[PDB]
Amino acid sequence: DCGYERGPDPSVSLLEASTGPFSVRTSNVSSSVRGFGGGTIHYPTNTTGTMAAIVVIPGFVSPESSIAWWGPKLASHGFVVMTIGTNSGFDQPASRASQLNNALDYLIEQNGSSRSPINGMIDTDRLGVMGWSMGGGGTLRVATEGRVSAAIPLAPWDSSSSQFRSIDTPTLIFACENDSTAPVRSHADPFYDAIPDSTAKAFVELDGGGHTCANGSSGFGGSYNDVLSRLGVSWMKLHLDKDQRYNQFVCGPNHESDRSISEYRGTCPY
Amino acid sequence: DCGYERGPDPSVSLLEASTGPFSVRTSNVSSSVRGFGGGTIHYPTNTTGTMAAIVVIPGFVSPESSIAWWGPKLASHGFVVMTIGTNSGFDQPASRASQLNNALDYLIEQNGSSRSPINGMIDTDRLGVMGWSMGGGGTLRVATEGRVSAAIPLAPWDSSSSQFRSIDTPTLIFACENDSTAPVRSHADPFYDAIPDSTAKAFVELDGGGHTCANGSSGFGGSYNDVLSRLGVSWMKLHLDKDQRYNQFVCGPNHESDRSISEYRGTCPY
Ligand SMILES: O=C(O)c1ccc(C(=O)NCCO)cc1
Repeated sequence: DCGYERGPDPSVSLLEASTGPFSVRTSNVSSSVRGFGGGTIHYPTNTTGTMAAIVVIPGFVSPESSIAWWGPKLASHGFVVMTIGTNSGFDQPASRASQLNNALDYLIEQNGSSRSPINGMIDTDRLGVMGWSMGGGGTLRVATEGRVSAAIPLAPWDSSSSQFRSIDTPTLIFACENDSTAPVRSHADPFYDAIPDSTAKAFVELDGGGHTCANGSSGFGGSYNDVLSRLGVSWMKLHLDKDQRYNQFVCGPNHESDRSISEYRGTCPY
Repeated sequence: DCGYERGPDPSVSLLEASTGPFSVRTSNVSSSVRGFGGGTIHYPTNTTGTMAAIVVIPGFVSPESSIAWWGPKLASHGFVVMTIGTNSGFDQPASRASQLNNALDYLIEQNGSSRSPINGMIDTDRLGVMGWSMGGGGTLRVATEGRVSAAIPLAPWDSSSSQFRSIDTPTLIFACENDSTAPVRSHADPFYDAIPDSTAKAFVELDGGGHTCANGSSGFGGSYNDVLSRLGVSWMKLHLDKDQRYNQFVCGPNHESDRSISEYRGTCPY
């Protein structure tokens, strides 16, 4: 109804393809950028119209590289995706939340900058956040604030869960079953549980996943890319683009029948 | 020569055994302990004489459990080993160094405490430190100080390497080949390189190892336990006990011919 739909009527095959329908380019953000540690703006080059913006933030002492897989992946599906680094690897979730916000602000700024290749490409109303570990805690925190329209914490790490009762943002938590850094039992699980059941939410625990299981990979350890692409892209399509054509990949499937998904929870329908 | 030798003339089989020659017990250290986040004192129960004390410290936002494997492992070979937690998961290497020192101090204190099961069991002159990731940075930092007689950083993470030119302590760095949290190229390798070649040192990169590869494991992913036990126990025996019977396991073998060791460097002979 909102007219943000882009690209073909999707298919699992489209979602699990190495890249989405759009060619992607990258634009550097120096670490001199205010409010975060720089990053890479990934954007599609053969789309029309404006598109939602997504910031993907790493976890503790982790560089952008840790979550960079998500940039081209999501951008290829019709999003401006800035994978970023943090001011310090030591940044805690609250700081990462602030930097997520700063990075979102930055994409909004760059959307209006003649020097940016995404100038005029972003519907700045339509903002998604993603983040690994402490960055996933930051993501969940940003998901409480009412600006972003989708949040995908990746193996989130945070220090308390009750703050996330304020999440009305559609939040898909990728959990890593065997996460020993942000153990599901003390992080992804209570964070997910804290989110109101009225919130569009999903808990996708990746079978056998260690702490990096939801970061994607382009070389070794790519075994979760299908579910990450399928659910993550659809999540962002569904909630950032209001693209109901992607609903069926997040609400409908028996996710746990996926060999890569050890546990699924969600509040379907959305 | 120093008379600290304990246990039988070793063999690889002894070193790679599930446990060393000694039964171990554990004694709890509440997190209320001053100067670190509590821990577990592992000590052998059917030993005679005093033994060196080892503190094993975890990395960022990691609990003692992350490195706990080393407690029983080393204790069973004739050491008092306290696996500890940190005050905060957010503690940085310098703080972990201080907590390593506090934990060492604590073992020295407990050695003189009628309430400690290791009272009178510790030769407080003979101190080893081990630590994972930022705890390994802390370990390397403590290794600069002149009090400890052996240091085993496990996939160490730290923010600068030049400080480690001050390491005269026998330092065995376990590196994890595919570490993406403390990339060998920017952590274990320059930390090892910074140590003077006059220092007894070793760099043991575990083949295919992720960031936890040097932490040990009981069942799930235990594929490095042999090299960790063989080289780690021998390191501590050699340098804490001056037990030259263990020298041949650290100086002599073609370490890289071990299928678990992707790279070895060292300053043999010691
Ligand atoms: O043992 C460590 O020092 C250590 C453990 C976990 C992290 C981490 O959380 N990495 C993912 C991003 O948060 C960093 C360091």
